[PDB]
Amino acid sequence: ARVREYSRAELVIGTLCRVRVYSKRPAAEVHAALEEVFTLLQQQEMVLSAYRDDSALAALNAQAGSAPVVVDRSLYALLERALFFAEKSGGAFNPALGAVVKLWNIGFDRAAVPDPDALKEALTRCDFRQVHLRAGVSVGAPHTVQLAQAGMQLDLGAIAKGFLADKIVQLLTAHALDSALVDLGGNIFALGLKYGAQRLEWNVGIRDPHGTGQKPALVVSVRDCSVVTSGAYERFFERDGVRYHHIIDPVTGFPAHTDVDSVSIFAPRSTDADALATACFVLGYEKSCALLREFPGVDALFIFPDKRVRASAGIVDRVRVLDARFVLER
Ligand SMILES: Cc1cc2nc3c(=O)[nH]c(=O)nc-3n(C[C@H](O)[C@H](O)[C@H](O)COP(=O)(O)OP(=O)(O)OC[C@H]3O[C@@H](n4cnc5c(N)ncnc54)[C@H](O)[C@@H]3O)c2cc1C
Ligand SMILES: [Mg+2]
Ligand SMILES: [Mg+2]
Ligand code: NA
Ligand code: NA
Repeated sequence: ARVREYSRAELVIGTLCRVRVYSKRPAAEVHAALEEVFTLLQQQEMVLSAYRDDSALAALNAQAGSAPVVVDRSLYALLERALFFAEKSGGAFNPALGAVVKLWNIGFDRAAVPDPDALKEALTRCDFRQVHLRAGVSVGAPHTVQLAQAGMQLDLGAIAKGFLADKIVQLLTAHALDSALVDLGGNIFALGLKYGAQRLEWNVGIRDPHGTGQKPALVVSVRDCSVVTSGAYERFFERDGVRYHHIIDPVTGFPAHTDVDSVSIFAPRSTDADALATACFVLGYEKSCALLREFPGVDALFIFPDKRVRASAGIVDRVRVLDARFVLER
């Protein structure tokens, strides 16, 4: 049996999603797996999306301040993990920030900053501790979510791509695949090893925060690892000489003012890397380092505005600088 390399990519969940596979299985088996990957992404866009009016999440948000809503086990599990990271990060990551994000989401569309009293009012409706998850213990008991605070809105944008990458890895493994690179709008999962007959680590690129996105500034060699990066210049608009990016500091209600240009988290679960990258960007370097000591199975790489790069002990020897303007501190 010969090794063959496959890739497929589609526009879905508002971005470019690509999966690359190396396999010795019959091509028809790989094709079926990839068909299912992209069907999964279409289906889950309709479960998780905060943009669409017809999503499961949109329906849940429509019931804020009312009775508990039945959800599938998968959505319940994601919400549980999101609330876990909200608690651990002191709300730096907050999955109930929809009231505020929606004010800034219309700002992006109109290139305009939201009113101050409006933002202050919005922040009163973002207490994630008022998201109540309950699941009975008996056979076939339903999973439920209640949004106790009137007007509160879930927004899972900062954890959903991680969740989907993990679901895709589980699907690929179910199809007896063990070598893939999953890339959901830059949210990466490196499954197994690639092929050169030699097996090699995947070389995951991390962009210049101010780059045009084309070329990586750095590459990191990894196996069985997610790599997720949060940065200011990922998504922003400008008004009167000021840049407003998409990652909100829940204390201020404004885009976070932080001491790093990007943070990349390396974790065995992409769900976790995705939530932590957002939290760490909001928290800044020193507080991120404190948070990450609570997760010894995770590594991190910080790119500072002065182009210094600091990486934790578990990955620093795996980092190669490609753009010599950047310096890896050792
Ligand atoms: C199912 C799904 C469907 C999507 N559909 C569309 C679409 O139709 N059109 C489109 O343009 N984009 C779409 N997106 C992308 C969407 O805009 C997300 O906001 C984006 O994936 C997050 O970008 P990020 O990973 O770089 O940053 P992250 O840092 O991982 O997430 C930032 C996002 O999380 C929210 N957020 C901001 N601050 C915080 C905070 N402190 N804590 C927690 N959350 C915060 C906001 O939604 C923000 O956009 C979709 C994403 C998903 C997951
Ligand atoms: Mg994130
Ligand atoms: Mg993300
Ligand atoms: Na209010
Ligand atoms: Na800050």
